[PDB]
Amino acid sequence: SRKLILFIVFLALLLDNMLLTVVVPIIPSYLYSIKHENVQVGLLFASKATVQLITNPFIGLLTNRIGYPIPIFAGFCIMFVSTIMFAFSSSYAFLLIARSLQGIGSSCSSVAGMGMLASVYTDDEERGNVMGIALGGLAMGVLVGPPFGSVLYEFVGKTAPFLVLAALVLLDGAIQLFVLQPSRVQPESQKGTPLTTLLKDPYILIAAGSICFANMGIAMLEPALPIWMMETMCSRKWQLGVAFLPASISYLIGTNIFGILAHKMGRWLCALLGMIIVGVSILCIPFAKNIYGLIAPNFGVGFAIGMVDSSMMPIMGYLVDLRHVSVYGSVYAIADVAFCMGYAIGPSAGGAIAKAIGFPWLMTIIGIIDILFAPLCFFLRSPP
Ligand SMILES: NCCc1c[nH]cn1
Repeated sequence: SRKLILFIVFLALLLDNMLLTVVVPIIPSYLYSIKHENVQVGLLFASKATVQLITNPFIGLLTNRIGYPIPIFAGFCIMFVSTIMFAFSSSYAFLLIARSLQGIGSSCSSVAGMGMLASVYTDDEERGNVMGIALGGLAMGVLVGPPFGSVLYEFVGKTAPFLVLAALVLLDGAIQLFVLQPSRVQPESQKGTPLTTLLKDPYILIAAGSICFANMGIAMLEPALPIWMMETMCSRKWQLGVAFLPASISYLIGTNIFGILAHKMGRWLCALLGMIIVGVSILCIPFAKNIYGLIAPNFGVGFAIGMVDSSMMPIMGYLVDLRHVSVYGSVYAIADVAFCMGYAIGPSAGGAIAKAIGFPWLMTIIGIIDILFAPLCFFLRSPP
C-alpha cells in the first residue's frame, strides 16, 4: 500500500498551498494598520520563493545522504512552526522569518515528496499518473485557500484560519509518523549524479526551461492583470477576485486529466501543445473588453500550464533514469528551482515591465516567447 505515501505528498502540497494563499490577503491589510499606528512588501512576498530556490539544491543533496522520510518530517516541523508564527506574530521581521521558514519547509516537502513518489512509483506510466494527483494537490490548495481564509477571518477571527491549518498540519504529521516512521537515518545505495553533470544535460535544461517559462507567464500575469483591469475596465473588487478563478479550475482539470493523457499522446507533444496554447491565450488576453472576454483565455492558460507541468515532471524523472543514475532528489530540486525562478522574480519584473511598456506589450512578449520556446520541446521525444 504505497497509496499512503501519495496521500502524504498530496496533503503536504495541499496544506502548503493553503497557507501560501491564506497569507496573501491577510498580511498586507494587517501591515497597512500597524505602520500607521513597495520594497519591503515585495521583499516579504518574494522571500518564500527566494529561500526555497536557495535551499532546493541542499535538500536535493540531503535526500541522497539521509533518505526521504527525514526531510519530509523536517518539512512538516518547519511548516508547523511557520504556521504558528503566522498565527501569533504581528511584527514585520517575524513575518519575514515565518515566510523564510515556510519557504524552507516548502522546499523540503516538494523536493523530498517528488523524489519519494518517483522512487516508489518506478513505472513510467504510474509515475505520471500519481504525479498528476500530487500536482493537483497544489491546485486544490490554491482553490480552497482564499475562501477558507476569508470565512474564518470574517466569522471567528484573525488567528482562526492559521490555528485550523496548524491542526490539519498536526494531523498530517500524525499520519506521517504512522506511515513514514522517520525513526533512523538511512542512506540511499548509490551516488546522485552531481548537479554539475545534471545541469550540463541539454534535455534536462530544456524541460526545466519549459517549466520555468510556462510558470513565469502565469507568475507575471496573476499580479499584473488586476492593475490593468482597474486601469481599463474599472471592474469591481469581486470581479477582480473571480477573474482568475477560471485559471485555477482549468489548471486543476488539466493537471488531473493530462497526468494520464500525456503518456498516450506523447509527453513531448503535450508540452509542445501546452506551450502553444498558453502563448496563444496570453496573446489573446489583452484584447478582452470585459470579464466575459477574459473567462476563456484564463481557462486556456490554466489548462495549458497543467498540461506542461503534468507532462514535464515525469520527463525529468525519465531523463534521470535514461541517461543518469536513478536518484531523483537532485533533478526534482532542479525542477523546484525552475518553479521558484518564475515565482520569485515574477511579480516584481512583471510590474517593472508593465510600467516601462504597456501591459498588452508585456503579454505579447510573454506569448511570443512561449510560442518560440514551444518547438524546443520536440527534442525531448524518445528516439523510437
Ligand atoms: N509548483 C507550482 C506549480 C504551478 C501551479 N500553477 C502554476 N504553477
